[PDB]
Amino acid sequence: SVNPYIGRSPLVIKSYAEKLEETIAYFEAQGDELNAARTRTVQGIPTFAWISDSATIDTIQPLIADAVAHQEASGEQVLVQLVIYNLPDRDCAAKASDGEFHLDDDGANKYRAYVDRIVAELSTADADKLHFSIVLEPDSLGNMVTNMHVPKCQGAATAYKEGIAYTIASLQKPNIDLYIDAAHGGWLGWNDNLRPSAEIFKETLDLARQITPNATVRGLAINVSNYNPYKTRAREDYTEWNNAYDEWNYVKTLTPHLQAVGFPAQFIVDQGRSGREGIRTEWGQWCNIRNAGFGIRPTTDQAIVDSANVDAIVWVKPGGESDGTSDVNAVRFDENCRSPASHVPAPEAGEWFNEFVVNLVINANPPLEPTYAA
Ligand SMILES: OC[C@H]1O[C@@H](O[C@H]2[C@H](O)[C@@H](O)[C@H](O)O[C@@H]2CO)[C@H](O)[C@@H](O)[C@@H]1O
Ligand SMILES: OC[C@H]1O[C@@H](O)[C@H](O)[C@@H](O)[C@@H]1O
Ligand SMILES: [Mg+2]
Ligand SMILES: [Mg+2]
Repeated sequence: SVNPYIGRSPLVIKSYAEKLEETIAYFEAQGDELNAARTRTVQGIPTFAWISDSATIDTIQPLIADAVAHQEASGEQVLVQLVIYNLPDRDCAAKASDGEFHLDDDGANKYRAYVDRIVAELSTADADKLHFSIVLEPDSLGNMVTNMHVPKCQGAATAYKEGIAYTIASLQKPNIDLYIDAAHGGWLGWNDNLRPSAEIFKETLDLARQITPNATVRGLAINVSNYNPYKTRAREDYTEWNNAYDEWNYVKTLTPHLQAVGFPAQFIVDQGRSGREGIRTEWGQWCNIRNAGFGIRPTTDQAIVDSANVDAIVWVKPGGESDGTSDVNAVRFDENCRSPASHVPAPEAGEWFNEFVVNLVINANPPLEPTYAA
């Protein structure tokens, strides 16, 4: 197994880049050409494409066709980055989940068929020309470590392991690298959470190997949709007694446990919203955190990454797509989205939050280099 990111060009998601035209127009109207140009830079930064429901499977083949055309035109080794996010009884510790599959409505079998539909799209002649990096199931297995007092999590534990195992077993190809989601330092980095986390990742991989005999994964994805810095400048008070107080330290502290159980210790790390620290009063604040900045841009450069266990810094959650609505009356209202640290008003989850992106640009660290036309 080799670092699939080296020499590869992660795919710019066209549908995401187009959304940033609104942000460019805002800055232009402010007479702010530097930030308009920084936003153009952001348009050229690769992000992950999320497959968070069955309908979104329809976007995969057009994405692939575009990717192949780009590979032909550019001569790059295109690396398509995807998130698979649709377990049955998804998000078991949340008051509400938008996940479309439910265990009491044939959800386990429906999830397998959803995976099978993804497999078909990733098995075309065009798909074979590309390489894929796929994050498996954010907000899943950490619940088995810390949320087993929750009835829905108790009832979903076996299904989460079996579901992810099927996804792993179904996506063994030379041109696909898989990263199991492993939450973030503030969730699983606490001393007593490290070993059970490593064990559950290994347990899930072992289940996968009972389906497809020599099945492997590349490793883990961390900080997905969160804000934790890679290397903290000013270590925050809420991290007290947690040795995973930034994501680089999460890697360093989790790695020995992975090694002990025989699970691959290679990581990709989301930094898309990690540029600004001191934006939260509690580690568990996650929804549209105000003044978040774009973080370290996607890179494999070891001068920045500074760990043999880290394949790449990546941008998984696409900045500007809302984490949830702030409207108390909304059918999908989540009270976390009115936390004292949240940016309000915020639109429905997934909808474009332009004011938030304006701030992501302004608060980026390192500052964004502008892209000016020739
Ligand atoms: O990390 C983003 C993810 O967080 C979920 O809440 C976590 C939280 O991140 C962690 O700090 C705390 O210890 O545990 C909770 C889960 O119990 C949140 O529920 C998700 O919506 C969000 O995507
Ligand atoms: O913004 C990226 C993704 O975030 C997830 O938390 C949401 O459930 C998806 O609807 C969205 O596509
Ligand atoms: Mg529903
Ligand atoms: Mg709008």
